[PDB]
Amino acid sequence: KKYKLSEIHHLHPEYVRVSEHFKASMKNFKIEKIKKIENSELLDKFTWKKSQMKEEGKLLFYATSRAYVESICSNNFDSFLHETHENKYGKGIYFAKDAIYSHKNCPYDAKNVVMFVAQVLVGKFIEGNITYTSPPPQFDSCVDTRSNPSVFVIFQKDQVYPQYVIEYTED
Repeated sequence: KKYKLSEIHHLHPEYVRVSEHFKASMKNFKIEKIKKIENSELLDKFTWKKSQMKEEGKLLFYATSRAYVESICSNNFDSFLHETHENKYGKGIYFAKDAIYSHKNCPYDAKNVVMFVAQVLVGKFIEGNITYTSPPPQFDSCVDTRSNPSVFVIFQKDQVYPQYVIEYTED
């Protein structure tokens, strides 16, 4: 097993911060649990890539089925296996600035949905294009818009570290 998941108590400061970030857009919802992911092999790849890119992680959202938790936590997000978003901005993994975007676009029954939070290295971004299977040269990600970027399309696993899994329900 490549990873460990650990529940964070709801009064721990790390839970509070993750919850505030989620609730910034997820108004009508309560958090049932937050677990932190540790996977040293994924973390080491991400740390190296961050240094290479000259970038800092940003926490972005990714809604999926509970069925994929073990796979993502051990092997990272995979465009082919995982991605449900329509190809609007390129054939990569679609991360959201706002949790509600990932929530409302997820195709799974609410009883199956979990919200990942991932550290993502976005680097230099450009508007995406449906014909892109990688960003243009000198860009590291694609977006919906450069002036209000709210979806980030990532084409390499080492730009991502799965960090938290959030279980939530309507409230």
